[PDB]
Amino acid sequence: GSHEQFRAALQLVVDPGDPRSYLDNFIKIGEGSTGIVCIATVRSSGKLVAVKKMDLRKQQRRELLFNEVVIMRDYQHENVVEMYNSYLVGDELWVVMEFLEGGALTDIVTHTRMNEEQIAAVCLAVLQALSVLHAQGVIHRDIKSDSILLTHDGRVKLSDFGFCAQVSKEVPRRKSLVGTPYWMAPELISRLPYGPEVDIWSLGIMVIEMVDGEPPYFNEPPLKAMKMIRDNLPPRLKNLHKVSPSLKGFLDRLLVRDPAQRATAAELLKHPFLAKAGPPASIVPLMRQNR
Ligand SMILES: CCNc1nc2ccc(C#CC(C)(C)O)cc2n1-c1ncnc(N)n1
Repeated sequence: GSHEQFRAALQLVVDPGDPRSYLDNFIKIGEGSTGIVCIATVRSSGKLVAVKKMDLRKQQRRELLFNEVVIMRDYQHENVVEMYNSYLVGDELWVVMEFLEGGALTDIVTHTRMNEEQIAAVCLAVLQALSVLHAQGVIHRDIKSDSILLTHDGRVKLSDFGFCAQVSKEVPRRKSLVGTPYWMAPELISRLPYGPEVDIWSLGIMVIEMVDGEPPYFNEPPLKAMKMIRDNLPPRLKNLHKVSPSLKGFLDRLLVRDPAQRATAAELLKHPFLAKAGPPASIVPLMRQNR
């Protein structure tokens, strides 16, 4: 009944029907937290959408599938990927969403060197999303360059809420070992009760990606890296001398070991470093087709 129960539960939240009957010409474009992502054409209108597809039978933790469709149900923000609908297709949960044509930030940080104007623009956008998400008690729990998608004109959206979690008065903190190792907050690796603060640390690591091209310890096996994150001082930038005093001071508010001292998203929105933030157009030349 285990499988049948998850199906029936999903059936009670997803939209009715088989979306395959309304979509043409599927093209696989990626792989996320809990399933693959494809784009396709909405036949009636000619518009392109993306679809995340999560097989119930290939999950380590099936209850994660509730995250996008329960926690993130009809969530709307200029810096969050817009989801349209969800469906149950055989054993797969499908989430139909807008197509972000600029791809992911990962492709940018692995192939180019962002300037601080571009870095600030990305941070500002993510912090705006996080302040609102955190205000509602949602923790993303997998902030990294992979989770950042871009429009053609350089606007930035937070993506892949497959691992997100809800806190509340009754569940003030989460405890589960969730994330991507190199980006994990120290308190989360130490298996202490944690909150929204973990997203702030992870953003700090994403800043290190934007500067160094990869998170710290990236060439170590993941378990060793987590041990190193857990036990050592905050990671240093390899290219510290290429970073302005403003960027450093900003980053120093993020990579704080003690989560109680770590700046919050709302606090960070006031940081002087973000005044440097360029417009959406500044990001454009970094994209693959433009470089
Ligand atoms: C870089 C490949 N594209 C891609 N990978 C994804 C993984 C997870 C989610 C995701 C997710 C949710 C928001 C359902 O949690 C979305 C992904 N996308 C992508 N690419 C272009 N447009 C769109 N919309 N998505």
